[PDB]
Amino acid sequence: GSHMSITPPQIVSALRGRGWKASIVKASTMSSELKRVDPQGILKCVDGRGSDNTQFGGPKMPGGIYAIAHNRGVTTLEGLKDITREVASKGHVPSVHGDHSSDMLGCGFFKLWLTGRFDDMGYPRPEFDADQGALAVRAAGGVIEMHHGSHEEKVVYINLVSGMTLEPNEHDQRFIVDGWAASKFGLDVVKFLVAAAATVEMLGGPKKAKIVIP
Ligand SMILES: [Zn+2]
Repeated sequence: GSHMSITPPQIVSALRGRGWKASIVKASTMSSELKRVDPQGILKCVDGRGSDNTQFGGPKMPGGIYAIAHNRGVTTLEGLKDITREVASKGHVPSVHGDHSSDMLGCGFFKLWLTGRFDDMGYPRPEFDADQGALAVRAAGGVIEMHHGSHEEKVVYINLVSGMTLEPNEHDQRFIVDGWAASKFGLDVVKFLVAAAATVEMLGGPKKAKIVIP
């Protein structure tokens, strides 16, 4: 794994510097919501909408496992399958998702990645489309989740409490980003967080974040 080379205060700084409203929240005040990660839960997208998921308690990352492929510059189906098997071996059920309105293009993160919206940040675009990616994840043993309804996120949670997560609430929506999970998968954490912040921004999400720490 890789370590957390950026402090919560710096994260807050960075965000406010991109025009965000941000602050640090102590895990003890969210005691009732922070859930110990359940290994049978799918590692899924930050998306705040309801879905047909029945595998709760997994880590939250942009586009599900796509965040990992994205951060590492992995752009092929074979590489994506390797990541799917890697995730499953490291304690989480790998997933990606789509929705009813746009099918497999229903994951805003992937659509941004596929459409070159990360070009400016120097990211190699995927070399496959949303349909091919979803099917490759499934074929490699992962899950394809399906959301519904519209995006109504009121805030962004950047959870830095390792081994814990927050769950979606379709009636009082929020984006959830498990930053510690990036360390677990040895990702460039700073890059992972900037990418997550950018995703909210480009999707016109709320630029209000709460950084959760022990
Ligand atoms: Zn998504």
